Amino acid sequence: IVGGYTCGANTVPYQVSLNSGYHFCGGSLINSQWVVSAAHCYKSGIQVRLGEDNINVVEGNEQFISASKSIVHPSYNSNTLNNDIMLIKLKSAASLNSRVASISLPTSCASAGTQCLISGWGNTKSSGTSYPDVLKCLKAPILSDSSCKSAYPGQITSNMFCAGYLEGGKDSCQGDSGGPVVCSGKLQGIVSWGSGCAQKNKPGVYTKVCNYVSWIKQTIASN
Ligand SMILES: CC(=O)N1CCN(C(=O)[C@H](Cc2cccc(C(=N)N)c2)NS(=O)(=O)c2ccc3ccccc3c2)CC1
Ligand SMILES: [Ca+2]
Repeated sequence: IVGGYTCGANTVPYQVSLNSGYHFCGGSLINSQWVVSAAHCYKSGIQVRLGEDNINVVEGNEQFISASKSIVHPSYNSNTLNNDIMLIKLKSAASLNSRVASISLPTSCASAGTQCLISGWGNTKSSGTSYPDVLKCLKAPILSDSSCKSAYPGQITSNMFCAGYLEGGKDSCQGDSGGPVVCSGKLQGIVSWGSGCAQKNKPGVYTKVCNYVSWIKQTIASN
C-alpha cells in the first residue's frame, strides 16, 4: 500500500495473508472455511495466515491453515486479467472470534464515489521496493466508469472498477494482490492490477465482486 497508514493490530479481522515461505498475496475470509483472493495469486503449497498484523513475528492470535483446494475462475484470462478471482477452501475451519472474522459479500454493486478501505502487506514505494512488517490501510473512493476507461483505454472490462487517486501517491501495489476492498462493510473488490503503483492518472483496477456473488455461492455450495 503506497501512501497508506498502519491499520492497527487486528483492525481488519477478515484480512488474510497467503504464504509459501513468505507473503505473496492477500485475501479475504468470507466464512470459516473459505477465502476469496485473485486468480493471478494462484500457487500450489499455499498456507493461509489469519489474525495477522506483523507477518514476521508470532505475537499471538494467528491461525495457520493449509489450503485444501484453490478454485481459479474457469474463464480467467492471464493476459487481460479479466475474471481475476479465486476461491480457497481451508483444510480446517478457522476459529472465528474478535480478531478473526469473515466479511460480507455485496447484495448490490457499489457506485462511483463510495469510500472503501483497501489493505495489505504489499510494496509501499512508488519508485522502488519496501515491504512493511505490519498491515497497511488506505481509504480510497471508487471512480466513475468514464474516468476508469479514460485512464486505461480498451483494458477495462465489466468485471473491473477503478479506485484510488488520479493525482497519484496513494494506491495498492505488488503484494497487495488478492486483498480486500471493503465498502460499507461489504467486500466490493479484490486488488487485481494497475499500471505501476501510485502513478499520476493510473488508478488501481479491482475485480468487481458483485458480478460474482452467484458464482461464489454456487461454487461453495458444490464443494
Ligand atoms: C503476475 C500478474 O498477473 N500481475 C498482474 C497484477 N500486477 C500488477 O498490476 C503490477 C503491480 C500491482 C499489483 C497490484 C495492484 C497495483 C495497483 N497499481 N493498484 C499494481 N503492475 S504492472 O504495471 O507491473 C502490471 C500491470 C498489468 C499487468 C497485466 C498483466 C500482466 C502483468 C501486468 C503488470 C502484478 C503482476
Ligand atoms: Ca504474526
